[PDB]
Amino acid sequence: IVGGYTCGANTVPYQVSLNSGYHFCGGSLINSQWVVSAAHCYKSGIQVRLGEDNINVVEGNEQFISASKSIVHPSYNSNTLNNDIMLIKLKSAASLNSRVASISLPTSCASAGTQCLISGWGNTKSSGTSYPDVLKCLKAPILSDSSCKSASSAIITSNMFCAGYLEGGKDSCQGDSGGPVVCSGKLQGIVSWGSGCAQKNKPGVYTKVCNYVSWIKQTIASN
Ligand SMILES: [Ca+2]
Repeated sequence: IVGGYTCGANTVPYQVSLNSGYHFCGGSLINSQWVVSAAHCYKSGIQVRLGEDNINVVEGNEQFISASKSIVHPSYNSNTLNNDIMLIKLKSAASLNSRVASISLPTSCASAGTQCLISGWGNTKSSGTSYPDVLKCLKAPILSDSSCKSASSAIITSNMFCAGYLEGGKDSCQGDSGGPVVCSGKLQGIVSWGSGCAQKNKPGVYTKVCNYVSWIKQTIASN
């Protein structure tokens, strides 16, 4: 997250960190046994870390659980990043509490102008690299479709939406991928991609979760 602020320990109870000897992506807990993240974050040997704040020190409240299976969307395209969504089933059910809670799936899509909260342990600099120890937060509005399509270099599909600031300075970034975009208490987006980070006229692009609710439910129910 670039230009964001320190969230505060466990204030984002649904935030997850995907780990393979190091933090490589974020995710969102949607129920005691399932996490939603980005398909481009797929990898074998994933350990899910819940209740995290400082990802480099054990502070208490953390729950480390191995992934028993990762389900990348069948129509995911690595070239365009269309359908950049993945479901991870935990080997064991997480112990839900005040610091580890699930986030609700949307019943309808969010409209332009809606304010949302994006979070993660990704790069905090537009130029160069600097990874934080603690979870970062950023409030950003969903942009209109016309502005989204006019500013994006690559193709923006109906399964994506833009969020952020056209003036630059505030955006999600490398390492935040797979993370949550929550608006009105519902998970509306997944950090997917962008052109650089916090650049002028280059807002972040996210996976539009409201288009995958049925798929999420059907997949979880049959696994
Ligand atoms: Ca920790």
